[PDB]
This record gives sequence, C-alpha cells and structure tokens, in this order.
Amino acid sequence: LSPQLEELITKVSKAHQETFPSLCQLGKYTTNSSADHRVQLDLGLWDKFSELATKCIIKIVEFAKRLPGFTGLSIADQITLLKAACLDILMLRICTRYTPEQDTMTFSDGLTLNRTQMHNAGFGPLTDLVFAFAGQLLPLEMDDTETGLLSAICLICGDRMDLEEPEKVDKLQEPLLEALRLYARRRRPSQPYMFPRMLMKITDLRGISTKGAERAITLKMEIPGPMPPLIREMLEN
Ligand SMILES: CC1(C)CCC(C)(C)c2cc([C@H](O)C(=O)Nc3ccc(C(=O)O)cc3F)ccc21
Repeated sequence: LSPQLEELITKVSKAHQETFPSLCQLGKYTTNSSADHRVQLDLGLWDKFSELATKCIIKIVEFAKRLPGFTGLSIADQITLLKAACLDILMLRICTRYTPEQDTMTFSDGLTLNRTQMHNAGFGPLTDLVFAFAGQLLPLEMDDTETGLLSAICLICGDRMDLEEPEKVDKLQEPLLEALRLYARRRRPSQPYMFPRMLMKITDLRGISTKGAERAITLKMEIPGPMPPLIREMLEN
C-alpha cells in the first residue's frame, strides 16, 4: 500500500533529522588553529576532529536502528552493514554541510572549518577531492529527507561481503528505493533525472570512501597514539 511508503518516508526522514542537525539550524563557530596555510597535521585540530567523527558514527548507528527492519536483521548483519557503509554516510554527511561562499564545512557541534583547517585536521591530500565532491553535490539541491533515504540505501545493501542473510537485506532496501523515487519526483516533477542522479552518487560516494580509508592508513603514521576505537571499528572492513 501507498500509506506504508508515505509512513517509511516519514520515519526515515525524522530518523535522519534527529541524528543529523541541518546546516541552517546549527550554531556555527570557528577556531584559529592552522587557518593560515597547509601543514602536514595540526594535532589539536585532529583531536577535535576525531572526537566529532566518533560522535557521528554513534549518530549513524542510532539512525540505522530507527530504519524499519534493520533491527530484525541478525546482529552480525547489522554490524556488517554499519562497518561497510559508515564511512560512506560519514562522507555524504559532511558534504551536505558545505557552504560554498565561505568554502567551509560545518560539523555537528557547530565547528566550521575552512579548507585549510580541514586539510590540517586530517584530510591531507584528500581535502580537495572531498570539497569537489561536495561542490558537485550542490546542483542536485537535495533535502533532509532525500539525504536520509539516500543514506539508508547506502546502508541497507545486500551486496556486502559477510552477510548471513543477503536476500533479506535486499527486501529491506526495496521500499527505500521506491520511497526515494516517489519522493524525489513529487517534490520536483520538472527534473526526472534526480533519482538516477542520486543513485549514481552512491558510486561516487563509495569511491571518495575507499580513498578516505586509504587516507586513514597514512594518517595512522602521522598521529601520535592510536586512532579512536569506533573509528577503528569502521576501518576494519
Ligand atoms: C577515517 C577518518 C577518521 C580519517 C580519514 C578522513 C580524514 C578522510 C576521515 C573523514 C571523515 C568524514 O568525511 C567526515 O568528516 N565526516 C563527518 C561528518 C559529520 C560530522 C559531524 O557532523 O560532526 C563529523 C564527521 F567526521 C570521517 C573519518 C575520517
């Protein structure tokens, strides 16, 4: 029935808005750490960054638990899905927080870092790609509910590796794909290419993620002391 899809659109949307505050509703603030020029790594900036990344991972898990059906999956699958799609969601999240005019990216507590600071915070040689990915996301003018659905689709993925019940995860994903097409087309009937442009983004996203995992390999050498435990859980993929 249609009322069940509208119900799913509503739940996913609320689940996202509650685990991911919008840019416009955020109390933006700045820091003066290494804003001047690019350096290998500003450690004070990386502590605050890892701290925020860990908080986001928890918010991602929180969001995943509110997605209809996820909890019914085996606990092994739930972990497997999160493990595989966490960086992807993480990348999509910070990218929806791009303010093109100031050329900054805002975090959930309001920390607003300019490109130089993002670089010095840990992004390193991947900074510019991330920023270019966020740029090219702007033209799609997605909203909170579309980002939420898109994020769910990245998560509920049957093609993952150690799934015990891949066939069940595929069925869970089915309505999210219907839900997103129904929603995207209704909001904007004049641009029928939004849905397929959104799905194709999942591929782009997945790519900026493998580069991000790759960047975490290097970073581990540059930082004094082990990377946070939840961040490490995610990278063990
Ligand atoms: C694996 C690890 C720790 C090292 C490699 C790089 C620097 C590439 C990276 C990049 C990201 C991600 O792109 C991001 O910043 N997401 C992000 C999104 C939202 C918030 C928030 O709203 O608070 C915080 C974030 F952290 C996350 C992890 C990592």
